[PDB]
Amino acid sequence: DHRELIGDYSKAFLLQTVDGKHQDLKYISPETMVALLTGKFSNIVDKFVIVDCRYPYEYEGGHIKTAVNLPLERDAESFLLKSPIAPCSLDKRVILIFHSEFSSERGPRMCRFIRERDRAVNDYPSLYYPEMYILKGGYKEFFPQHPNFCEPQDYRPMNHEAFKDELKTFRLKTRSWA
Ligand SMILES: N#Cc1ccc(O)cc1F
Repeated sequence: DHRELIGDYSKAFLLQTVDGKHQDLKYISPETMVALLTGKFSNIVDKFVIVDCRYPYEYEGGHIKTAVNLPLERDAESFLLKSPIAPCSLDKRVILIFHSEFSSERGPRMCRFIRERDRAVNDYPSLYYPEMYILKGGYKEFFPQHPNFCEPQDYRPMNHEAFKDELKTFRLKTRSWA
């Protein structure tokens, strides 16, 4: 493999990656996301979690099948790290995939946060989630490519004109803002 090792330096990244703006994070294409969902890697990948970092109204308007909605850092931390999601075989992998609407801000932010927390609760260099990816282009790019991998088959942007109140309501539940 022509890249660096995963975060606990145990092995190479399994998935092919594409360029993304956060140069130190690994991005995957919609096609690769589908390869996971269709079990192309089932001999090796025991579990993968799709972490939809968008707000609940966005998720409710259409999300990737099997995805979990964890927009608040405190909830992502509880869900992922209170009782870590472990493979059922020592030989097999657990992978996290983070995304948001464009995977420009919210997805990458959550990915970095989880790494920070994972490091904090382990003896270096061990990690619960050494292998994490960002879905390039987020839900906005995924839905038009693979609508039957989504439910409902629709797309509700964060800035949807009918959801301005819902955006504000959610923001007021966050731990920090500028
Ligand atoms: N932060 C962070 C972080 C998350 C995943 C990764 O592969 C590398 C990183 F620096």
